[PDB]
Amino acid sequence: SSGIVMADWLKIRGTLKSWTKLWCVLKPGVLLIYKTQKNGQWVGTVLLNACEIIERPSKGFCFKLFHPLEQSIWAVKGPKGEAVGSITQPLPSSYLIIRATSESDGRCWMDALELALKSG
Repeated sequence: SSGIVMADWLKIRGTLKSWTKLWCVLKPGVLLIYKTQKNGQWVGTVLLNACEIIERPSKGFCFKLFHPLEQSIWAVKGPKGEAVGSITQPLPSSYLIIRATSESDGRCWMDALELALKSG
C-alpha cells in the first residue's frame, strides 16, 4: 500500500565531494532522502517531475538528477511537514550526483527513476 517503488542506500556527492551514504526511497514523482533506514531523519525530497536524468561515467556507477532549466529540484516541505532538512554536507540546489554499489543496481535505479519522473 506504501507506493514505495524502491528503497536502498545510495551515495550522494555533496558539493564537498563527501559522498555521504543516505537512505533513499522512491515514490512516484519523488525521491525521498533520509539519514537512516527506518524512521530516519529526513534530509530532502527531490521533485522528480522537474527533473531529467543522465548517466555519468566512470568510477562504480554514477548518475545525475538535474533540473534542465537550472532551477531548484527540492521540495519545500518534508514528507511529515518538516520545515527544514537534517543538516548534511551541503548539496546543490538544481542537481544531484548519485552513486550506487553495483552497475546492475545503478541501472535499476535509473530506469525506475525514469518512469517515476512523469508520474505522481
